[PDB]
Amino acid sequence: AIAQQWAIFRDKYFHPNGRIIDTGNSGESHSEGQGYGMLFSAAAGDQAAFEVIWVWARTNLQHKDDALFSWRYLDGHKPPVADKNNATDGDLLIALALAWAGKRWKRADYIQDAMNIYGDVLKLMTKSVGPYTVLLPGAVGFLTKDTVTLNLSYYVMPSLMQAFALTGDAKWTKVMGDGLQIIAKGRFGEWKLPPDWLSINLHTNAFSIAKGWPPRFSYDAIRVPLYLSWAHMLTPELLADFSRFWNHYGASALPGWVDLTNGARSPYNAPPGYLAVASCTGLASAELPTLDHAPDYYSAALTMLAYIARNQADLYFA
Repeated sequence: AIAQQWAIFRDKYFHPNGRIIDTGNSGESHSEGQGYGMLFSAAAGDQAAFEVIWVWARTNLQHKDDALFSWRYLDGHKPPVADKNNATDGDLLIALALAWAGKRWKRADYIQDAMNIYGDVLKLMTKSVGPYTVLLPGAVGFLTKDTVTLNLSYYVMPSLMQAFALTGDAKWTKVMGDGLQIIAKGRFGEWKLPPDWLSINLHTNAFSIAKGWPPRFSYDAIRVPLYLSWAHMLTPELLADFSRFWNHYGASALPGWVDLTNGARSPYNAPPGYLAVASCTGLASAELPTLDHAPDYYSAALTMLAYIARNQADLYFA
């Protein structure tokens, strides 16, 4: 149950000033982490926590000249938020959490906050690429005159759906629909999996695995099947492909990464958060792991996302 799992997450990673901090990377907070804290506390109904997590993120990470968020606060760096680059998944997670909080607690200011973020994602983080409108992963380091790099796991599909519900802007429909087209096509290797990082050539529209990171399905890409399932956008074709992958390795041996150019897998197995995702997307036979057994912060956050997607309590924020 979400409130009980949030209580475990909160005990481990929440601080009274509103910061979410991974105990194993104790000198930083991220926009994605504040977004998770806000999303989980909104889903669990913990308004006292939500309020301080949002105030901390707004005060320390939100930009002056737009509504997006600097990706990291680095303790002891002078100044602590020296890199102003954003991470679009953090922006979209924070916006979704504000939308949920504003609906459940009747707070029009939280709805306005969400709409300000969504407006700037649409304005600053979309680009026309070939026949598509794409969602950029951040302002710096992903777009050149020759190629665009996309992170398909930054298509936080329930957040894009919320943005359309709030605005009625048909461009959100185009971003989502082109995203599904890109995900269908940008799959690689013997398992036909999406990469952590995709490249589209701006002069030819050819798709490839992006240079600059190992050519893997791993810690980013494993969100993709989760967001597609959660948003009811996972096609039969794709569900069958993910199911074949999970069941080849089995619940006891899911890989932490798979190389999409040669099929090599990590020697070690994935954390329980991957099992949570697989259980929602075709693994035989699907109950969710609990956070008291989480080996690390990454796994705990991914497992919580799976609890929210499963929505056993059948809550809908409106």
